[PDB]
Amino acid sequence: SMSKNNIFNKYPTIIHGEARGENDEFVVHTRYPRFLARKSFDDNFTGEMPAKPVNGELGQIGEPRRLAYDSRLGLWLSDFIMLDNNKPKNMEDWLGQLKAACDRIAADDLMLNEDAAD
Amino acid sequence: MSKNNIFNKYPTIIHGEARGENDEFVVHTRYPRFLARKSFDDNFTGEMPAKPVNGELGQIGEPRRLAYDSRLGLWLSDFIMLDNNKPKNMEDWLGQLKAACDRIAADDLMLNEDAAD
Ligand SMILES: [Mg+2]
Repeated sequence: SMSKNNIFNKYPTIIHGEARGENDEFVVHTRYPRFLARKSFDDNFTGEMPAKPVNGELGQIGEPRRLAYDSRLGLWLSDFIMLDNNKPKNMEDWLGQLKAACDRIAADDLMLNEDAAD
Repeated sequence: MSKNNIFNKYPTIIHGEARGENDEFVVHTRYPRFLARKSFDDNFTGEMPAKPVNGELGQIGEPRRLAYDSRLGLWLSDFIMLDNNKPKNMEDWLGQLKAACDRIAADDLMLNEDAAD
């Protein structure tokens, strides 16, 4: 929806979520491609800002195979729900845009602890 | 329908924050599903209310937009409904939205308590 999308654009691009009773966290991406995702951490996760820029990978996990994002730094993005109803005209470009957004989300998450420290 | 079920995989109430904003956010993953902005009055205390949260829905600003006033300093605004269907009955839709907003406001009040305990 163009109307709905215009309302989405009045939101910050990356929203970090939490829920009572949950150790997993959450995310909302309000710019195209829009989605809601579960943000989870590996046991070894540090939360530290990395020297290199975030370069994750999109892939399939589990049985049945489901789309997941591996930040390669302990952060995972899962259970994606797309908030745009249009189907992407080109899939390869959609995967690239989704992966780039996930990399942005992971780096933004790493900024959370630093901000709290300062 | 199929997107609604993946919504069923999530907790009912999700509390959000964004870098650079003082306003907070909420995602309601049960019907009626939406994303909203959670804002606070200057004098908001966050101390648990003696009586149950009983907010009201109404219209604010010019042009008039739907907003929820918890009556305890918490506001929900800029509602983006995540269900595509239009409700058959509007006043029952408003009642369900209001009930979800009261639950969201009480859950937000519980956040501080949780951090203390
Ligand atoms: Mg497995």
